[PDB]
Amino acid sequence: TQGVITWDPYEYNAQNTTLYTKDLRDSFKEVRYNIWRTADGPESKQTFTSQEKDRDFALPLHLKTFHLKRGEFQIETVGIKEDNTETNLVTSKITFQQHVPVLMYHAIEKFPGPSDGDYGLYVPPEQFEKHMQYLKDNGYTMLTFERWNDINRVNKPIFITMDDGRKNNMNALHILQKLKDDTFQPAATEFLTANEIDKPNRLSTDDIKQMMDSGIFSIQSHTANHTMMAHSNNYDEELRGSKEKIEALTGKKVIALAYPVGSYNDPAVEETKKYYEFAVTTDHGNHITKGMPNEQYLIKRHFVGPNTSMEKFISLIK
Ligand SMILES: [Zn+2]
Repeated sequence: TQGVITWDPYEYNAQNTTLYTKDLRDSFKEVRYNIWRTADGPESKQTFTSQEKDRDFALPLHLKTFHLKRGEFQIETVGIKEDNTETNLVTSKITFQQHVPVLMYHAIEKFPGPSDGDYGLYVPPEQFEKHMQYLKDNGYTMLTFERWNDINRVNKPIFITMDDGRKNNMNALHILQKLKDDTFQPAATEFLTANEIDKPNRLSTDDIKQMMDSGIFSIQSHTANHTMMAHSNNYDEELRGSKEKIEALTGKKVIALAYPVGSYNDPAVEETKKYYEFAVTTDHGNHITKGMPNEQYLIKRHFVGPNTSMEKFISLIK
């Protein structure tokens, strides 16, 4: 209950910092740091002692000691005076941002086409189950934006997203429901294009109530009319109106957007910012929180489709 823990600024992808303890009224000869990874968690713990003083008990921390695993780390400090008595100083948290892949699916059906959409949109149910089982077999934690803050608090975080709200997405629910067990708790996000709800080949209101009632799905916005936002300025109908339509259906808060076609620019982000906490793109790559401005409205996603080999799929979620 005494003092405060500070550290040296680092960049998002850095592996090292020097953290030091400050503002103690009593005078100490050394400080002991008890540090552990929130995910692993307290049972895994490592102690480092800074006999180093004059420089506020600086400690050079490098993730190599933690095997370069990343995320949130907890720090407990205890001060040892000239008399060898011990005093509990303060608890802190330091975070080293972790990469999170976000997979973009669309239809979970065998291609019947052309019909609705191109072949690239249609992952057969068997392929999708193989992906989901792989995440089950390799200890992935599936997250949605209600749990955004946990990416640095869990092992192997991953977001599984689906765009458009196509009716064959109920096959995805069943696939997830059947893999649901005491060990594996699945979560996914569905982005509805609002004005297509209860249209042919789109999820029904009952479809959504079911997906919502399983505890697996987060229901979010895909715009009202699958509009390309960089080329539109009807923000009100497409951003705000879409959100309120879904919200009036679900009864749950809508906080995330997925730009149709991946189309966006600065004015559309500034307008998205007014109505959403997160927005997701089709920009290729993993997501990392780098500290960039508005970066939570430009989240990078991976395209997964019928021609995605398992080997490549695996390379994506590495
Ligand atoms: Zn779409």
